[PDB]
Amino acid sequence: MNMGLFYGSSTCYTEMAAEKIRDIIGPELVTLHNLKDDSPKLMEQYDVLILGIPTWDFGEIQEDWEAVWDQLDDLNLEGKIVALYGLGDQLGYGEWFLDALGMLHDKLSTKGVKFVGYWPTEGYEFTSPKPVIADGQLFVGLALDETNQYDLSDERIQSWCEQILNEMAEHYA
Ligand SMILES: Cc1cc2nc3c(=O)[nH]c(=O)nc-3n(C[C@H](O)[C@H](O)[C@H](O)COP(=O)(O)O)c2cc1C
Repeated sequence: MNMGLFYGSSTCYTEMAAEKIRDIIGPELVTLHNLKDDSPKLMEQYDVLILGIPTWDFGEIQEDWEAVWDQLDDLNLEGKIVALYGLGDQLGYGEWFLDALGMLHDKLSTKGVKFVGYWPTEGYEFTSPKPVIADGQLFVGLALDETNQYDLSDERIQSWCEQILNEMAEHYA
C-alpha cells in the first residue's frame, strides 16, 4: 500500500522527523505532505497515514496544523490506519508535552480510524493525562523532543517506524 506522511512545522523539527519516517519505512510507498502548503484532502486517497503534530504555546497545536484541523472533520478517513507522532519538551513543560498529540488522537478517533505506533510511557517524563491510553502506561503515538532528547530522537523514530510498518501491514494481511 502507498502511505501518506503528513506534518506541519514552524521551524524544521516535524519536517526532519517526516523525512526520517518515510525514509526508514520506505520512500517507495511513503510520501511526504507538508500541510503548511499541501491540502489534507489527498489524505483521503492513501490507504494508511502517519500524522505528526508539534505542541506549541502551552498545549496549542502548530499554527499550520490549526489551518487544516477544520478540514480533517470533513475528510474521509473512516477505516484508515493512522500512526500519530508528536513533538514537545519534558524539561520546560511535561504538563503540555505531546498535548497536541492527545488532541489529534481524540480528533481522529471520531473519524473511525485504527491506530498504530503506541509506546510504553516507562523511561520517559511527562505526567500529562492527554497523550496516553490504557491506564496511562502507553502513549497515543511516537513522542519526541528536540530541546534535550535531540541526541536520541533519531533512534526513537526508526524504532517506531520498525513497529508501525508491521502494525499496518499485518492489519492489511
Ligand atoms: C514558544 C514555544 C512554546 C512551546 N510550547 C510547548 C508545549 O506546550 N509543550 C511542549 O511539550 N513543548 C513546547 N514547545 C517545544 C516545541 O513543541 C518543540 O520544539 C517542537 O519540536 C516544535 O516543532 P516545530 O517547530 O517543527 O513546529 C514550545 C516551544 C516554543 C519555542
